[PDB]
Amino acid sequence: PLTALSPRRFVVLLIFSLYSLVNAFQWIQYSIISNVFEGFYGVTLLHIDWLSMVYMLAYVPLIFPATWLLDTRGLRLTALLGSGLNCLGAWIKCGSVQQHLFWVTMLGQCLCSVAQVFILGLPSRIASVWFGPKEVSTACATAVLGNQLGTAVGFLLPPVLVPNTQNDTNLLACNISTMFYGTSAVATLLFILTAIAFKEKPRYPPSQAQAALQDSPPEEYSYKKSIRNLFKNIPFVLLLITYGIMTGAFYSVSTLLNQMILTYYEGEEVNAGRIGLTLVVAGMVGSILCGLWLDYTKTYKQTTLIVYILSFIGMVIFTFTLDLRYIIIVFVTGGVLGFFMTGYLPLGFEFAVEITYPESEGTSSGLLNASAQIFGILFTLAQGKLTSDYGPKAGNIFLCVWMFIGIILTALIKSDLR
Ligand SMILES: CC(C)CCC[C@@H](C)[C@H]1CC[C@H]2[C@@H]3CC=C4C[C@@H](OC(=O)CCC(=O)O)CC[C@]4(C)[C@H]3CC[C@]12C
Ligand SMILES: CC(C)CCC[C@@H](C)[C@H]1CC[C@H]2[C@@H]3CC=C4C[C@@H](OC(=O)CCC(=O)O)CC[C@]4(C)[C@H]3CC[C@]12C
Ligand SMILES: CC(C)CCC[C@@H](C)[C@H]1CC[C@H]2[C@@H]3CC=C4C[C@@H](OC(=O)CCC(=O)O)CC[C@]4(C)[C@H]3CC[C@]12C
Ligand SMILES: C[N+](C)(C)CCO
Repeated sequence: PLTALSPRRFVVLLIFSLYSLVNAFQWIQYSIISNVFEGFYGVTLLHIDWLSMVYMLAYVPLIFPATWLLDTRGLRLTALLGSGLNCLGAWIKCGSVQQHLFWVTMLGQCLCSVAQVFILGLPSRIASVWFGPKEVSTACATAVLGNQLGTAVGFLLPPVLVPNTQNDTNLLACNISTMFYGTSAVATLLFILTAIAFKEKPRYPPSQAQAALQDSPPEEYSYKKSIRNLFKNIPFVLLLITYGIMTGAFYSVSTLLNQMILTYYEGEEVNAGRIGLTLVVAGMVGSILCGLWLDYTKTYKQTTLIVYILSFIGMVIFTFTLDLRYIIIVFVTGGVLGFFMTGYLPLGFEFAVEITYPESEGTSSGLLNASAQIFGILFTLAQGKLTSDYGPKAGNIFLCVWMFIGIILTALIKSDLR
């Protein structure tokens, strides 16, 4: 048919990549300065850990209903839901700046968590709907890098924005209010932009395949049947477990970074945020490089196993170098660990998608993300308890053992797939 490329696609790609980014920020704003919020609200570190774990807890039950809603009602409703929920959560947080109003900020974080469910799976759908065959992969990569950059900014900003001033509660409240109001204003602007500009689909089909998909009549899809068939697929299950372990380890490290660093270095919250930013940026660079390598070679199993082993080595090095009382070595080890660990996620995701070619990409993506969230919750809880009881090294060694198990599982996966 007659297919054309619409300029609005770029706007559609930009606005999403922005508000998704904001969501990622709101995920890690509390954790990076978790000590400050713990002092302000008079709560335990477990409360701040739950502020991060609410995202993971909310994603798992709502992912598949969200997928059904996206399929039935289109892209515009999902985008509006995500942006509006993020803005509402930010506004709720804005009113939670008091020593006795932790539940209000928890409600706001829950709103942002529910928003996330409408955002994570949107990249591929937007790229297919609005971009031609050559630009689909680049658009999806940019969309995911948006969330990764949001996590990096969530690492970097809060430490600078909110200094640790427990002596002066009023100054702490003022700084927290400034951060919350800035985030809420950005979220409101992004929601307004999404409402004004975001559209269901371009007037022409971006690609011949998308044109055929539009022409093809809708077909009922049974998510339960697809999930059952996927679970019958043993290599897919193994890859799911390994990817979940890796992503949960990343989530736990991100959430507990402040607790680990503050144990050995005092008054280094800004440097903790910088270390998190270095981890995320090295992860993005490694993701790009590993994507190029896999596209050039297409060796799913070999590259996956090698990257898993290197990530385990980096995690062990970080574990046994954290307490050296030198922050530069912490920077370097965090950079290497982020490189290898985060560069793995796209590789494993593509391997899982290819392994389950007959099955829909949406179901496999949702299962992978749900496994990641579950492993993140488990690792966060266990590692936080271990760090509190015995010290960061215990939880780090626990993560090392889980990464070793993940390597063993990855090696077990049997597939000649390219
Ligand atoms: C609507 C969707 C997003 C689900 C919402 C779920 C949350 C509202 C729940 C899930 C788990 C809950 C947490 C589970 C465990 C704890 C530990 C609990 O700690 C104690 O009671 C002991 C505190 C101390 O050590 O003094 C305080 C509540 C809290 C943070 C809970 C707060 C509410 C949470 C985050
Ligand atoms: C990675 C390992 C460690 C955990 C894997 C757990 C999964 C098997 C769970 C996680 C989320 C679950 C889903 C969450 C919500 C729903 C919606 C629920 O919808 C209904 O009740 C109606 C379905 C219909 O219309 O038939 C059906 C089960 C399902 C797909 C669940 C099936 C089981 C899932 C995929
Ligand atoms: C796949 C899953 C089921 C494996 C789970 C294994 C855990 C139970 C292991 C992993 C890391 C272990 C911890 C690693 C290091 C330590 C420090 C150790 O410290 C000591 O008191 C002795 C050493 C010293 O003097 O420092 C006490 C045990 C503990 C908490 C270990 C307890 C057992 C842990 C949590
Ligand atoms: C996708 N994030 C890393 C932003 C949240 C995990 O729950």
